[PDB]
Amino acid sequence: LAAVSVDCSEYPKPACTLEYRPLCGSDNKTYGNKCNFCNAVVESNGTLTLSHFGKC
Repeated sequence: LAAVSVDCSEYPKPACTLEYRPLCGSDNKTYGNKCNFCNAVVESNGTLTLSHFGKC
């Protein structure tokens, strides 16, 4: 059933309303939203990507 990835080939967005609910990047950083996550991704050029949703 496990499927733990995301769909951020359109990020970065210019701004965001912090949701809260957290992830953990593959950069040794938790992310306070999808926004700071995927902004990390788009910067990464695909290499960060999601370790897992929720905090780390």
